[PDB]
Amino acid sequence: RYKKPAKMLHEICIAESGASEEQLRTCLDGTVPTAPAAKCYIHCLFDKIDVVDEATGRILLDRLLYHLTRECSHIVTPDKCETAYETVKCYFNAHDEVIKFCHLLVLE
Ligand SMILES: CCCCCCCCCCCCCCCC(=O)O
Repeated sequence: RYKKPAKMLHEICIAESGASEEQLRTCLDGTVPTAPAAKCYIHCLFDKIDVVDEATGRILLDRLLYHLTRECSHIVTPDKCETAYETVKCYFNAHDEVIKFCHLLVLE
């Protein structure tokens, strides 16, 4: 850990969402991927680590952790992929955080 579990997580979510490596690789400069399929990849990551609220569909950011946590953890849209994308946009606003998760999941 942490590299072995995250690689395991990346391969399943590429397959489920149907997002290309090119679409996800946009994260390398700190950008949160925007493809309709890459937004679903993010939902897949939250679903596999069990941080998607059964009752509301909101992302349980406090659980994910192990001032901004509260607002970003109450975002709910009619689309599961849009909900996950909007939550990441809200919470991981700094370029450095996106890059760190990008490297952990996406590179060898
Ligand atoms: C690259 C997408 C944008 C920002 C990142 C979104 C949050 C993804 C969270 C996945 C973290 C994986 C770490 C799991 C490690 C473990 O369980 O031991």
